[PDB]
Amino acid sequence: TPSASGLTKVATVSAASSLIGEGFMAQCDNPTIEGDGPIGKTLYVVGDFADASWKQKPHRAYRYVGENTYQAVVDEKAGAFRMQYASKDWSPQFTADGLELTPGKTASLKRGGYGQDTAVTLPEAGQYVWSLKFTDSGDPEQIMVSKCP
Repeated sequence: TPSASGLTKVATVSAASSLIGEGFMAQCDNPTIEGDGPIGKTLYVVGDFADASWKQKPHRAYRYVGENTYQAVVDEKAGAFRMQYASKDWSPQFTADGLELTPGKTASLKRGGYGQDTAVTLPEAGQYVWSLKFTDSGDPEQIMVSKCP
């Protein structure tokens, strides 16, 4: 349990008069501070099924989660869609061999830019957030993704 000792007002950096605020946290987006994530590393995801747009915005091409975790918001079509993750300099990629990811399911983090595509059954179009934690020594690796309406 988080409990509540004596915290109510949030500390503001430098200065920012905030009289009104929107429930941004309700969009399923946790605070991503500078942590121990993969620095100097960019991730590229390409979807192919109904659209095949292969779009990857730079502003969200690589988000650092302050907790040895990686996050990247992606927008794809609805109803059976396959996607793959890979870098430009043949760096650590993602390959879901016979994984078949589902809304709110964890995916196996493998390697190789020529494996099996991950198909997700989502009858609703939109962008989902991929949250995954990576090991420090380079042994264990798990991925998790869910859809937020």
